[PDB]
Amino acid sequence: IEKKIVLRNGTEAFDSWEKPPLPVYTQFYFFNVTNPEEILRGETPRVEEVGPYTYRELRNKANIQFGDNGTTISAVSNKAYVFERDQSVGDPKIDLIRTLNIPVLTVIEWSQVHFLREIIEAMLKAYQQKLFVTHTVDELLWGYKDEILSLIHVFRPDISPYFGLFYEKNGTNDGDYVFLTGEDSYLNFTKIVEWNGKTSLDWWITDKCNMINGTDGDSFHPLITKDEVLYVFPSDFCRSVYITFSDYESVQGLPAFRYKVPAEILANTSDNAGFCIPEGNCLGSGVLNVSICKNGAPIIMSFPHFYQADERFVSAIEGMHPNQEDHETFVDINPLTGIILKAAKRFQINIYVKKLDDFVETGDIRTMVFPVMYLNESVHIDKETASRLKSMIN
Ligand SMILES: *[C@@H]1O[C@H](CO)[C@@H](O[C@@H]2O[C@H](CO)[C@@H](O[C@@H]3O[C@H](CO[C@H]4O[C@H](CO[C@H]5O[C@H](CO)[C@@H](O)[C@H](O)[C@@H]5O[C@H]5O[C@H](CO)[C@@H](O)[C@H](O)[C@@H]5O)[C@@H](O)[C@H](O[C@H]5O[C@H](CO)[C@@H](O)[C@H](O)[C@@H]5O[C@H]5O[C@H](CO)[C@@H](O)[C@H](O)[C@@H]5O)[C@@H]4O)[C@@H](O)[C@H](O[C@H]4O[C@H](CO)[C@@H](O)[C@H](O)[C@@H]4O)[C@@H]3O)[C@H](O)[C@H]2NC(C)=O)[C@H](O)[C@H]1NC(C)=O
Ligand SMILES: *[C@@H]1O[C@H](CO)[C@@H](O[C@@H]2O[C@H](CO)[C@@H](O[C@@H]3O[C@H](CO[C@H]4O[C@H](CO)[C@@H](O)[C@H](O)[C@@H]4O)[C@@H](O)[C@H](O[C@H]4O[C@H](CO)[C@@H](O)[C@H](O)[C@@H]4O)[C@@H]3O)[C@H](O)[C@H]2NC(C)=O)[C@H](O)[C@H]1NC(C)=O
Ligand SMILES: *[C@@H]1O[C@H](CO)[C@@H](O[C@@H]2O[C@H](CO)[C@@H](O[C@@H]3O[C@H](CO)[C@@H](O)[C@H](O[C@H]4O[C@H](CO)[C@@H](O)[C@H](O)[C@@H]4O)[C@@H]3O)[C@H](O)[C@H]2NC(C)=O)[C@H](O)[C@H]1NC(C)=O
Ligand SMILES: *[C@@H]1O[C@H](CO)[C@@H](O[C@@H]2O[C@H](CO)[C@@H](O)[C@H](O)[C@H]2NC(C)=O)[C@H](O)[C@H]1NC(C)=O
Ligand SMILES: *[C@@H]1O[C@H](CO)[C@@H](O[C@@H]2O[C@H](CO)[C@@H](O)[C@H](O)[C@H]2NC(C)=O)[C@H](O)[C@H]1NC(C)=O
Ligand SMILES: *[C@@H]1O[C@H](CO)[C@@H](O)[C@H](O)[C@H]1NC(C)=O
Ligand SMILES: *[C@@H]1O[C@H](CO)[C@@H](O)[C@H](O)[C@H]1NC(C)=O
Ligand SMILES: *[C@@H]1O[C@H](CO)[C@@H](O)[C@H](O)[C@H]1NC(C)=O
Repeated sequence: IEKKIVLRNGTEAFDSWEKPPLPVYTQFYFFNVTNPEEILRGETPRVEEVGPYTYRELRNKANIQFGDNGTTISAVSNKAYVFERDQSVGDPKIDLIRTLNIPVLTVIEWSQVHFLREIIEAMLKAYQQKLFVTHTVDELLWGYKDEILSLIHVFRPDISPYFGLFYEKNGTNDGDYVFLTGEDSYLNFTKIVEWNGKTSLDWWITDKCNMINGTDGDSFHPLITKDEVLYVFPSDFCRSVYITFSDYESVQGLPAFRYKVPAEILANTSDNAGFCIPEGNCLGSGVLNVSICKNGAPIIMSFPHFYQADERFVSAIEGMHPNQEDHETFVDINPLTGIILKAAKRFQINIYVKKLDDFVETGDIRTMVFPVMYLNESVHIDKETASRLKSMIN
């Protein structure tokens, strides 16, 4: 019965893997900074939440190649974002948001450790730059031209003048994956054996932290059980995470197990100590330093409103109001199929900010992990895809 779900050009699992039937949505949430100058002079930051802005993902797998014997498959996954205005607050082309000036914050990082050179820091003093900027929502995620980057682009053309959170992530696959089909065992269904041609991460300080575990997270192995733990590799998150069983749900007419991301994942603990790039020093519970993943930028990952995290971070930034129900990330999956009936996946992007004497752009600013944006990656099972799926046996 389990044999029905494998990835091979005959099965229905494949056609639904190749072109996933269910629509998937990402909603974007920005924190609009209230007191920019007051922040620079050392006062507590205060933000206002702005969102969502709704984009429907267009998902198909490409460059599908076939296994050693029958046991492996490899491909890339192209996701594109199609904006839905009526499910969003406004038109992100018009709508404005004020936050940290991120492009300059990285080159400043690039000043202190030299990923490009210090002393071309000159461009910073030649052209006045602000640590807080205003750009349309469309601009921050889909890209805009920065004036510092534009100059630096002249001396070294490899660096792009364009900054964006999601810049050039429309329509493109991340990474080359090779995947384990269900032939050796169902348990290995859509497991990640290797990514980008390397089967491990080189980013993290220990052997265990650097492992690539489990599925990409958009599917699971059939015949799931309440006791076990499901590993997931979120490429964009720069590491692998697992989920623990929470409660029993009924989506549609069908059973589901609710798995959640346990607070342990981003917490400060001796198992997690490798996620500190300096070793013996990491920032604390509930935040991760994802810098090496992103071009040397001082970018911190956290859950929305710093949920599942030390509350000293929550205190530092006004307007952070973490609650479980909204900011948790959960997966409701069908025990038999392992198919995902409903889920919501939520990460937050933070930027590390501190006063530097070498740069007056930073003023007297407090040392803190500063919220820019978080997102809900969500999926719900349609009511006629429910019953065709509920048509089993056979
Ligand atoms: C989130 O996560 C991020 C990563 O994911 C974190 O990012 C990390 O942040 C830490 C913060 O501490 C940072 O560590 C620092 O690194 C500094 C940079 O190190 C490199 O550069 C220096 C200096 O470059 C200059 O080197 C000499 C001159 O000093 C010259 O010969 C060089 O060519 C170059 O000079 C050139 O430029 C000038 C112009 O400026 C020209 O005029 C000149 O002609 C030259 O062209 C180097 O010394 C370093 O070398 C080390 O590392 C390489 C790696 O390959 C080794 O090969 C090398 O042997 C050496 O290794 C060891 O020596 C250093 C000696 O400083 C020791 O620190 C250590 O034992 C090394 O293992 C690098 O090439 C660095 O300067 C700084 O250290 C300073 O402060 C400490 C304070 O204790 C002092 O003791 C030192 O003496 C230094 O003054 C510190 O180590 C990481 O680099 C950074 N990593 C990444 C990947 O980003 C981020 O922090 C995190 N965020 C949060 C919030 O947690
Ligand atoms: C993707 O992720 C985002 C963010 O997590 C979700 O957006 C949230 O959606 C939830 C519902 O799924 C919203 O929750 C509702 O908020 C309403 C507004 O509450 C305000 O008003 C009350 C007092 O009236 C204040 O106390 C509060 O602080 C707010 O200022 C509530 O009225 C709703 O309450 C109803 O449901 C709850 C359920 O617990 C009951 O307790 C209530 O009695 C009542 O029945 C509810 O709390 C939330 O506001 C949304 N937030 C944002 C930022 O948009 C998306 O839903 C999620 N999924 C998708 C598909 O987008
Ligand atoms: C996030 O916070 C920032 C900072 O508070 C905020 O940016 C500001 O938005 C307001 C609009 O909400 C901008 O004010 C407008 O500026 C233009 C250009 O000068 C004017 O034409 C506008 O005047 C009209 O405004 C009303 C109608 O729109 C009328 O009452 C009025 O008579 C005029 O017709 C208006 O003054 C302001 O320029 C920006 N400020 C900065 C620094 O960007 C942003 O809107 C916030 N985002 C969200 C989603 O709330
Ligand atoms: C991301 O790329 C996709 C793919 O082109 C865009 O989706 C299309 O957008 C056009 C509007 O220019 C419309 O025809 C539809 O919304 C999409 N086309 C089809 C055939 O579905 C999407 O607009 C792009 N988004 C951004 C932010 O660049
Ligand atoms: C990847 O998976 C391996 C095992 O599947 C994890 O290693 C285990 O970590 C736990 C920590 O509680 C230890 O008790 C086990 O002894 C470890 N097992 C093995 C075989 O090493 C590893 O931590 C996972 N890493 C990531 C990043 O998900
Ligand atoms: C699956 O369907 C037929 C089988 O020959 C073929 O036209 C198609 O290219 C196959 N696809 C893959 C990825 O093998
Ligand atoms: C696939 O087969 C079984 C199922 O878990 C296991 O013993 C084996 O190690 C799996 N292969 C890989 C590469 O994980
Ligand atoms: C992280 O944990 C270790 C051991 O539990 C502790 O020594 C260190 O102070 C902690 N740091 C933070 C920021 O919580």
